[PDB]
Amino acid sequence: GDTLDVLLPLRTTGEKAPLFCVHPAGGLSWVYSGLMQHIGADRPLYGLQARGLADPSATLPSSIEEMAADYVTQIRGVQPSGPYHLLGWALGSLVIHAMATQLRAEGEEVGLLVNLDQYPIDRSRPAPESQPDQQDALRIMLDFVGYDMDSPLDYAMVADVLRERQSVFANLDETAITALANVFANSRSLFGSFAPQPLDSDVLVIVAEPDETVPAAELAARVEQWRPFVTGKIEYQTVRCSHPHMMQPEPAAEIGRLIAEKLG
Amino acid sequence: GDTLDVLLPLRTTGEKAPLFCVHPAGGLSWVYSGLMQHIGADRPLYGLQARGLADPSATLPSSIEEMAADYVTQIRGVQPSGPYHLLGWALGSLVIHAMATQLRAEGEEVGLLVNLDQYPIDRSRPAPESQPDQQDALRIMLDFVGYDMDSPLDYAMVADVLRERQSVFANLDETAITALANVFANSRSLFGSFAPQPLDSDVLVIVAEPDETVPAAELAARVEQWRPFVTGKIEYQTVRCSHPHMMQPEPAAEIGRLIAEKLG
Repeated sequence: GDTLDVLLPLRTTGEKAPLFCVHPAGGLSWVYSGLMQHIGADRPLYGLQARGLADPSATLPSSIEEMAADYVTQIRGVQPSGPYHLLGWALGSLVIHAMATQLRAEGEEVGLLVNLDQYPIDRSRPAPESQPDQQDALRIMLDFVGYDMDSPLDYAMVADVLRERQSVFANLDETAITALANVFANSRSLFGSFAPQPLDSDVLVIVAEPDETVPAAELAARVEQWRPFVTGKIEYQTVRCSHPHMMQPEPAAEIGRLIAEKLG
Repeated sequence: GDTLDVLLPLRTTGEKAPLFCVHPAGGLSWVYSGLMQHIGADRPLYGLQARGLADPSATLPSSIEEMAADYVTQIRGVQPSGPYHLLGWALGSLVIHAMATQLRAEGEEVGLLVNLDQYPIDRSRPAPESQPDQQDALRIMLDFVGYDMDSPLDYAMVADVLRERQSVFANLDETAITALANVFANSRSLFGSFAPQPLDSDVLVIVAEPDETVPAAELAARVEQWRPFVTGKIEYQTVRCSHPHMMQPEPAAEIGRLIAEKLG
């Protein structure tokens, strides 16, 4: 069916402008469903999913800018105008920045911008800390169908669990599994080539920080790493979880209610 | 077992200096077995394989410079002196370049440098054609056990063929198969951060060119792309195959005999 489409219709019904959510390195946006309960029931909600999944013969984007332009066209087949509201997670945030750059430069209004715990890259000697991690990409997948993390992940395992827990992932075959790994390999080469342009909007970073003994200033200083690319306001909010666990029910509820608060 | 260890003993017997072959992006060096028939039977042959295979708990190298230092120590525990003979294929070639500068700067003698169809990277907009391709990494594996290609590849298939055709790949589990995809993901983020230093040694490039209507000057011009990193001589030789097919019997015979000829 339409499991692996580039445009993922989580909820088309709705009066108010839609919120577009772009995938992490992994490339699937089904994980963003966890916001639906907490963002306005009058809000459409669209996932954006990597090329190379629905079609493994497809030439993957070779730049985040190319990827972003792909996704702007999709969200604009949904939304012709209005304030486009963007959410990303890890590489997604790198994508919505380019998109909002692209929209702003072409006269479109960019509204809400929500970045999920992703910070700028030294393309000099790229940090593994801030570069996409396969096990996290797996942990994000497992969380989507609520696997109990208290039991070194592998694709075959994540698959059967997904294949079983949600039967629109049944018929996700050994082809797709490799296209998942192929798409994720591309994410990392998209890190450390991408140089965000300055963005004249306000943005909202969700800081994933499970250590409550971490001083608040480091949370502001971490988020302020975006200052060469934002001349608007840089607002930030912390969920109490590690990077791959942000769509778990607690952070997803904190995140989703925070998205609604502003979109209202 | 010893299947996925960093130092792969393809042949330990031999009084003459050993040849060290570093893996492609895929990370496995078993494919270099196909030279054994054509390099002198008095020549040790060692494979160098990626960390994170034998142990998927390992922290991968974050730079080719670091990976190269890992492998230099490995090849130095085999040969402590003499002229160090390096072969690489795609990403491996980038790695033997780094090792060679690392040896040269510490007074070691570098001898034979054989680079298999890999050319330097624009780190600003890295070309996907000179970046490692997942399907190519799988075709390299299929070839190792001589799969007849006249039939969009997936990991689970490549593994079963390896599992059957060669029983030292039995017990190659779903963990390792993911560890392969994880190792290959690291390969591409290792491209485009690697800035080779100048190398005062002679290098020999094998140009993969399956199109014979291709003029000869363009093959010298292609190889000369290494000129900012080789102040010593740049010799080249063309096998009539594409990039992932370079260890098939025909090209492996040409390549192995060309290695012997020089080492004699």
